[PDB]
Amino acid sequence: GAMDPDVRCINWFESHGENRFLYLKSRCRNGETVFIRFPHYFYYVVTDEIYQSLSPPPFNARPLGKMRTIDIDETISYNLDIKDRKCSVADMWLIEEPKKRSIQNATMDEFLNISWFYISNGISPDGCYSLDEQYLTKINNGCYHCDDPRNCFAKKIPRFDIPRSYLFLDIECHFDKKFPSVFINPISHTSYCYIDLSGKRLLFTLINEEMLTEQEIQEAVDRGCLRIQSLMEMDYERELVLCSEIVLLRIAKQLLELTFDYVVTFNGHNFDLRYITNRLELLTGEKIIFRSPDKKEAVHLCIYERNQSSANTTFHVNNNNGTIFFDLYSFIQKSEKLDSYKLDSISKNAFSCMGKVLNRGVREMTFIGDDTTDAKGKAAAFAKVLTTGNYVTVDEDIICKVIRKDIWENGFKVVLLCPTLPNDTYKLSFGKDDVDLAQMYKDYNLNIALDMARYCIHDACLCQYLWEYYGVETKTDAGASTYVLPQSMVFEYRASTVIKGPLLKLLLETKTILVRSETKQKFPYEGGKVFAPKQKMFSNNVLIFDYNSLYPNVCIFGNLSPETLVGVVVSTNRLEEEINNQLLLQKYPPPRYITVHCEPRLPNLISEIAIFDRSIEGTIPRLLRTFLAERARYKKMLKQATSSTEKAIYDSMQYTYKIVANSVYGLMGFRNSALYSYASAKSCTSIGRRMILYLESVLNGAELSNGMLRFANPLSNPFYMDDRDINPIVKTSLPIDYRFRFRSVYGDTDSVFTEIDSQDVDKSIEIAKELERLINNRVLFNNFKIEFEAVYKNLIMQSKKKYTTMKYSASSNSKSVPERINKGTSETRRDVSKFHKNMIKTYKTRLSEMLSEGRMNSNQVCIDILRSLETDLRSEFDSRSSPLELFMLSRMHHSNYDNPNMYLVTEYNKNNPETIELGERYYFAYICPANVPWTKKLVNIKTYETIIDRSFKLGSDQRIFYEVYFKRLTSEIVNLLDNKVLCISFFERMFGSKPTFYE
Ligand SMILES: [Mn+2]
Ligand SMILES: [Mn+2]
Ligand SMILES: [Mn+2]
Ligand SMILES: [Mn+2]
Repeated sequence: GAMDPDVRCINWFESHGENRFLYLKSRCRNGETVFIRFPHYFYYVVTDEIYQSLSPPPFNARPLGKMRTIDIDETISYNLDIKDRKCSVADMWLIEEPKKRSIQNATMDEFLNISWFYISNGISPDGCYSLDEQYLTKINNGCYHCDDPRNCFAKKIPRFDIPRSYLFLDIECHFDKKFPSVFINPISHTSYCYIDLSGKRLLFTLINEEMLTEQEIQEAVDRGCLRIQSLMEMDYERELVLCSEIVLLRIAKQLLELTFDYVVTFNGHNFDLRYITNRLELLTGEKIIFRSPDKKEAVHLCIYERNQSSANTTFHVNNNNGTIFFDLYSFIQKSEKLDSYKLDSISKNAFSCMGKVLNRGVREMTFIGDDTTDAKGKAAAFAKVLTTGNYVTVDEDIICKVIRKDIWENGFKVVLLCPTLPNDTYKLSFGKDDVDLAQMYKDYNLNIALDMARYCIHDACLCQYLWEYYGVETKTDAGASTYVLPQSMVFEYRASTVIKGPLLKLLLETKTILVRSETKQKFPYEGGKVFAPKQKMFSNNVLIFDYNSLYPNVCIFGNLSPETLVGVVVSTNRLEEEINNQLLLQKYPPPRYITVHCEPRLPNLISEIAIFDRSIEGTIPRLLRTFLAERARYKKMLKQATSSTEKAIYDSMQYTYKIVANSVYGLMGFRNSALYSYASAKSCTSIGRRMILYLESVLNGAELSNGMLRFANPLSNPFYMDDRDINPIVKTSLPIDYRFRFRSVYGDTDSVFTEIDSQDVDKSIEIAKELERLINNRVLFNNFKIEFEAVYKNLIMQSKKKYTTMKYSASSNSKSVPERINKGTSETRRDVSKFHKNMIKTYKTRLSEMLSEGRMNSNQVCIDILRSLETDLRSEFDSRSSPLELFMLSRMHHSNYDNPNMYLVTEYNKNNPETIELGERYYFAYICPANVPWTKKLVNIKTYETIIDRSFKLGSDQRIFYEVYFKRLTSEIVNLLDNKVLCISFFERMFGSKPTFYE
């Protein structure tokens, strides 16, 4: 009977007919769901003078107050004759119109209608409300209409928790050589993971009958599977069902038309759903049909795309029913920087745990994980994935099937089909079930269909595991709140669009409108500035300091905004440059104005100087100031809340404010954007770069002796003269006996790395904490602060992208387990051989000791270690004492997509008693005839790849083709060195080739 008036908004969505509306989907405290319909309007902002003129009057209008409208067009000046920026004030009107309308000079045109709805009616997209039933009339069951949302939604109330419904799905399609085409290839499996409002999980997979033998189908039935002849006969409590492809497809249609809250896939929008839909249209006549919650609009499922050059394309479903069809692949690309976006990689990273060993031998290891073994509930997370996972990865390398599993709420005991090297502990990774599908389909029988079924249900459940892991639900709500957007639009729309809501709110609060009355000239701030460490290998510890949100703070410091730009003053020669500078300093003095040297915009200009008035806070800095404040709030709320549901909400809010803040720098240089300002963007780049150089200049050559830190330069504010004590000799609270010396070793857009002549990590942390304090209190100024993140022992670094170190964090002490940090790399188990590993490990240990002598050029180390390499290499090529075991490499056999490796294994099988079967792990080496001398040409090495089995003995008339292994080894060694010209000389002489340098 009676509707519950207490609702929590969870999505908003539009119909698009000639007769169009806005719809809300909300959830009551009980679990009932209320859809509410609102009439659509198109909003326009006009001046009072325009309002009064309007041909027929607008449907409705609310005044906005007086508002300053400002010309933000950017102009360069060749002298200091800079005209004031055009500014007018007028009473403004927000007008509502049911049909689109062209208004000759309407302002605020960039902002979205949906944003105006929320702002105007005073409605938060994710809020909870006690609806005033007085303003709702019913129209279907469950669906009401609201002509007056302002009054209906007048009583906002605190957040209550709600349950939600999910369908996670994945499908498998047949193929042999080409990528599956809908016209010829059938769907073989469809797997579903349904989460009910109760929390109950339902797993079911439909297998396509038509790809099995009548005898096999009956075997499946005999074994436990349900066979069905139509949609009508489907029992959803059966985990395995056999049916025709047409039935399977009809079942998909029925599920996809249901009003789940979320339908979640990994690349389902471009593949899985597209395929189901087209295949259905082919085999029967049928479409998949979504309907608005009042049944007024129906649409056929049609996947559409959205484009965004900086770059990628994303795919979206057009359902008008309130369901959020959400693709994890698209999302994980937008919101994470990763080397792989394959699902096995993303899962490997997300789901790992530490495994203590209980049994050994046979071909079966056994592990346990729990709170004792890794962290609190890291094993709980792993154990949830194990419910459906069938292959675990041991120690980054060993893929190996599960044989049995015991799962409880906090830990897992798992037994695995692998080799044996049993230490007390090992790392366990998850992800897919790895297979060769192409072969599975070629040989397809019942036991393979069931295998694929288990593989497929897991890829679906990975979507629910990753959805929990990335906190998508709460991020969606936080997004919707902060961006002033429907939940469904939060990760669909691009960054230039999501910033517009909070910008609009700011412009309204500051009674300001920004108008670009001109075509923007073309140029962004592209430059491609990438940063090279002073040396690669570090004997000493390295201290890591991060600026705090540098670019947000730079904009705040300089008050960088299109409308606070007084002007830009350019010069083509030094006379103009000097005259202009001396006039600049007279007419626009600090501290009210800041003047910023930028890279000049034209090639004939020798200087470009942007001048900003700091007296009246600019739009952009204030936007950022809000975002940092809001983030700060939520970080506190995060620590004061204790319910893990609440922790998640506040953690998301906090994240959302980080992201939107960091979007701003980019948006200032993106031409199609509401925050575009070439000068501001360039000035921001430039001020930040200067802050890096200032910090570096002060620390590079700095020493701590007695109680005093002797900064290497005076602590002068780099932009203008300052109240602060520039004295670089500074009292510290460290021990008098301490004597240390600092070197600026690397620095980038926001981070600075400082070598200290010391290996004692406990002291290094003591000192770095003091450095932090003095940098923040004496070196820096205004809103510029650094954190001391960590100490880096045994840094070996090529760039910020490729580096390896042990990391003692700021919490850390001398004797807690570091964090091994590897980045960018490609090797381990048979990618590289034991000869190589042993040689790299020695040449590192010899080289780190060489840097602790202090006696070196770049060259005296470089000459010394390359003499050593020749001597060891020529020695092994002569003596040949090293076993073949040291030169063996491994590889998995599999079918094509690789091509010469099938020829390698085929011919081995075709010529030898043993067979290397199609998922076996086989060994090989680079072997050549003994009568080949030191070779500096090269061929396709693939000819000297030689399968080494148990009965292989090295010919009396063969040798290990040492050159292959040597060339690879000295490549890795010269990339540790610093003298480049000496290394290239060596490598052309020894190998007749020019080396790689990871740049
Ligand atoms: Mn898939
Ligand atoms: Mn799959
Ligand atoms: Mn930090
Ligand atoms: Mn066989």
